[PDB]
Amino acid sequence: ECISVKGRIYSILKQIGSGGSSKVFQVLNEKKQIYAIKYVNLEEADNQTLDSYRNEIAYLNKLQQHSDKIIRLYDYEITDQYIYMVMECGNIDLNSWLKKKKSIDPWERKSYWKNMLEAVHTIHQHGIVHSDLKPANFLIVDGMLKLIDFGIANQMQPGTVNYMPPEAIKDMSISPKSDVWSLGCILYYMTYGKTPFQQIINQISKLHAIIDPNHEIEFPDIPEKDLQDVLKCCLKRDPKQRISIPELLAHPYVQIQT
Ligand SMILES: COCCNC(=O)/C=C/c1ccc(Nc2cc(N)c(C#N)c(N[C@]34C[C@H]5C[C@H](C[C@H](C5)C3)C4)n2)cc1OCC#N
Repeated sequence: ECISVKGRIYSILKQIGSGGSSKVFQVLNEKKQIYAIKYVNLEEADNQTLDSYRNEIAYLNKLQQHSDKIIRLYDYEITDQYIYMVMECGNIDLNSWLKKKKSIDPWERKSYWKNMLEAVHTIHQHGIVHSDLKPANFLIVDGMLKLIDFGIANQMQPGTVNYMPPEAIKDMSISPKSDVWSLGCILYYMTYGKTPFQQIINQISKLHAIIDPNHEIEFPDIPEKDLQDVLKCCLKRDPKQRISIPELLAHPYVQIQT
């Protein structure tokens, strides 16, 4: 019914998501303004997963000043029992938006890709690599994409291996380039309606398909030949050959309108 956070009451409307021991609510303040509270339950959690949330919050704070493409954290309260994070509510997560609309607008797609690049770039500058970027990681706030988390704390549902970079699958016997791949897979979805490996059902085969160069990824021709080069370059299996964020920010597809 009600939640306190640093001397401010918040009335719960609905629940949006749930995870290991966390919940994301949609709440109203006294002035009937809409927000989102991330609630975490610490009473049950390991010591190596308590400090994940500590890092998550610390970095979420650190990075407010540095970009408006990072989700806004208004205020937070943290004990040994719980965590409350007052954040933006927004309209919809990107994962739930790729499932709703079938035909994606080119102008809107570019705009989102810009946001994504900016947000990821910003975190890359402060030495963080979100080694697990999904569309679930982005929120829409009035036609503007915003990054929700840095993939330090555990992910929530309202789990796929699609966006996983080859080098990560190879790391069984991190680089900023790993996020470029994941971003590649996410822009692919926004272009060809699916991820570059969505059709493959078996997991051990799909992982092999990820690392196997002899598996060639299809790039069907598009009116935007610029978008095609981006993904092409984002999905290079060699992280040394893959395109960087700063290169992508200097790319025709981001910097030039039709
Ligand atoms: C079974 O049906 C449940 C789905 N309910 C909905 O209608 C919500 C979609 C939604 C989804 C997210 C959202 N905004 C936010 C705002 C935030 N500040 C955070 C955080 N942290 C967040 N995180 C999640 C919550 C759920 C689990 C995951 C993925 C996604 C849904 C976004 C993290 N989402 C606002 C949203 O819009 C609310 C409305 N109407």
